[PDB]
Amino acid sequence: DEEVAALVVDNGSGMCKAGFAGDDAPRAVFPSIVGRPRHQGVMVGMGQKDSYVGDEAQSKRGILTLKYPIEHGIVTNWDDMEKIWHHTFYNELRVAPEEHPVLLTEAPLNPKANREKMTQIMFETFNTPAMYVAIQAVLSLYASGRTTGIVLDSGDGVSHTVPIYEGYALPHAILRLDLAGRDLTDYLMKILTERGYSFTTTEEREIVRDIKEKLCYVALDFEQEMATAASSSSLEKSYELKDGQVITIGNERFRCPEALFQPSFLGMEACGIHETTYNSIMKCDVDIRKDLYANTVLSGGTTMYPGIADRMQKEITALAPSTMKIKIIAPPERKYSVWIGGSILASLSTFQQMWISKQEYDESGPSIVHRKCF
Ligand SMILES: C=C1[C@@H](C)[C@H]2[C@H](Cc3ccccc3)NC(=O)[C@]23[C@H](OC(C)=O)/C=C/[C@@](C)(O)C(=O)[C@@H](C)C/C=C/[C@H]3[C@@H]1O
Ligand SMILES: Nc1ncnc2c1ncn2[C@@H]1O[C@H](COP(=O)(O)OP(=O)(O)OP(=O)(O)O)[C@@H](O)[C@H]1O
Ligand SMILES: [Ca+2]
Ligand SMILES: [Ca+2]
Repeated sequence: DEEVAALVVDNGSGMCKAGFAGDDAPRAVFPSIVGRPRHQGVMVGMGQKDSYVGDEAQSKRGILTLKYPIEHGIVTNWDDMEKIWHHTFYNELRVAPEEHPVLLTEAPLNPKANREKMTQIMFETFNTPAMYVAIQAVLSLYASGRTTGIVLDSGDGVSHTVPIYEGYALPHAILRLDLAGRDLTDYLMKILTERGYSFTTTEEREIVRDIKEKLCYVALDFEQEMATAASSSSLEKSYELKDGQVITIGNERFRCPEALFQPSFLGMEACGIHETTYNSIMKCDVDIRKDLYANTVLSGGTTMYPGIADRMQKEITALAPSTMKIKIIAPPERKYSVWIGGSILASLSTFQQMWISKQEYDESGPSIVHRKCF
């Protein structure tokens, strides 16, 4: 049916995912980074590379000063963001944007002007024939095969709880929590260095991430777990640096992600992801709360810790009404569920009328995004 393959671009704080609508996985996934040379160029006018994007900026981070154009889920540097999209189209996907409708993602509650800037860049710089900006949380719910539920999305720069009913999101019930994977990696660095090791440099942080994504987990009960670690040596695991040396980690394994439930460990006074989810549900209309409790979906890389689903189930229960059915959904590929939701949506029949056409943009201006998107 579809005359053209739509492109799906999920921009995140740490990783951007890109691909073609219709596919079940994104073709390209790389760091949302843009780097420039630390050292001044000796010659002028010889077209040498000035800016490095994604994996190439990573494979050369040593001689570059890196920038993250997306922080806390919000675009903060539009020149570099433009570079990431240019790189996505021409370097990763090898497509000409003017030949494809492009579906992009953004975080809820983001500045109005960013939504318009995105739309302007897509039409005036890349000349796309059509485009749309959708809320990440919503695509994740869709990828789970649901139109009803509350999504807890936790990435590298931010976390949001987004209540969704019969297909649409409830704007006023959406909550934002400035605590994500980035903060967790830094915290893991800290406590491990207190264990005796020494992780302070940027080159080190990189290995502390693998540890985190592979050795960390969410204890069902923090105190019992801490007790077991202080007496029993059964919760320790091994890890080897790039020097072949092996270093064992103990309670740090579950102490790191515990910050997700007790932000005070990071000096933050915000309430954990369980309380934030509850506060969102209670911000909803009592008539639908029951529905949300039974369809709490996990989305994003930081919700990948083993044991997080069962811990969430336990925490939410103690907060919800006794006779309130609680259920946590943890899709296996929730690391790319937002991209997958986009893939699905872009192919939907009732969604086609939603795309913002070049014609609509030409007649209504940037503000068209608010009417057709939000
Ligand atoms: C993926 C998104 C859009 C496709 C809408 C989607 C429903 C939909 C699906 C197919 C065809 C038409 C409409 N579910 C939503 O929450 C959206 C939908 O947006 C539109 C235009 O319906 C919802 C809008 C509101 C006002 O309810 C919002 O919550 C608003 C603040 C944020 C935007 C949400 C939209 C979301 O980004
Ligand atoms: N197995 C894992 N366990 C815990 N954390 C993980 C795991 N795998 C990846 N992460 C972390 O998830 C984060 C990346 O997730 P994701 O790509 O969803 O975020 P993002 O979209 O780039 O950023 P954001 O959505 O906050 O703007 C990183 O901190 C990564 O280290
Ligand atoms: Ca994201
Ligand atoms: Ca606290």
